[PDB]
Parts: sequence; C-alpha cells; structure tokens
Amino acid sequence: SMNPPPPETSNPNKPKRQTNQLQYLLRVVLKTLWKHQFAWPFQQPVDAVKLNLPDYYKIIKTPMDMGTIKKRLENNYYWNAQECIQDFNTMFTNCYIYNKPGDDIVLMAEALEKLFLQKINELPTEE
Ligand SMILES: COc1cc2c(c(OC)c1OC)[C@H](c1cc(Br)ccc1F)CC(=O)N2
Repeated sequence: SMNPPPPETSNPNKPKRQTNQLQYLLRVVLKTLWKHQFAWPFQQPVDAVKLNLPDYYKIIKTPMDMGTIKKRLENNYYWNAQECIQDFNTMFTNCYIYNKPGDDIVLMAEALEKLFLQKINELPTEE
C-alpha cells in the first residue's frame, strides 16, 4: 500500500565518470524522451498512494523512472552507458509487467521506447 523511498541518485563512494556516451545519454536520449507528449507519467516515481495502486510495489521490486534517471545523469552518478541504458529498460519493462496490453500507459511506454531504441542505435563510439 505505501510508497518506498525513491531509487538512489547520490552516492559519494560510488565511482563515477563523465564520458561522451553518458553525455549523449543526457543531451540526446533523455532530452528527447523528456519533451515527448507521453513523457509525463514517467517523469517521477510511481506514487502508488495517490494513484491508488496498492499492489504496485508488491509486483515492481526495481522501480525506475526518468526523473531518477535525469538526476543520475545530472549528478554524474553512472560509471558507464550500460548502467543508464539498463535503467531505461527497467522503466519500460516495469510498465509492461504491471499493466496490461492496450492500456494507455503501455501505449505511452511503447512510443517512448521506440524513440529510445532509435537514439541508442546511434550511441557514439567511446572516446
Ligand atoms: C509508470 O507507471 C505509471 C505512471 C503514472 C501513472 C500510471 O497509471 C496508469 C502508471 O502505471 C501504473 C498515472 C496514470 C497514467 C495514465 Br496514461 C492513466 C492513468 C494514470 F493514473 C499518472 C502518472 O503521473 N504516472
């Protein structure tokens, strides 16, 4: 029934890098998805209290959202691009796990994911 604490976005002892791939993940990938007309349900953690989804965090054990990803990118939280790509994929997969096909939120996730895949296809080679 209750909400968990959000995912970690700060950890001073976690090793961090700023790489050209992570810069692309923020400037191209995150920015493109964030401005999309279907971005809004994904811009913050699922509030299972407000949304009256008391089973959400009984089913979704690795929550993820673009607000968290945005903070991780802006806080230089990641070591490599694959960590960040995994967060996006967790976010989409959580939606497909919890909801049913044809739900509005699933259609929204699919449109964002299509764009995500198109941008990741042109992830630059590591400098
Ligand atoms: C990522 O998972 C979700 C995030 C949000 C919402 C979700 O409910 C479908 C949701 O799926 C569990 C809410 C919402 C979205 C649509 Br579309 C229709 C009804 C809604 F209650 C609103 C929101 O701000 N975020």
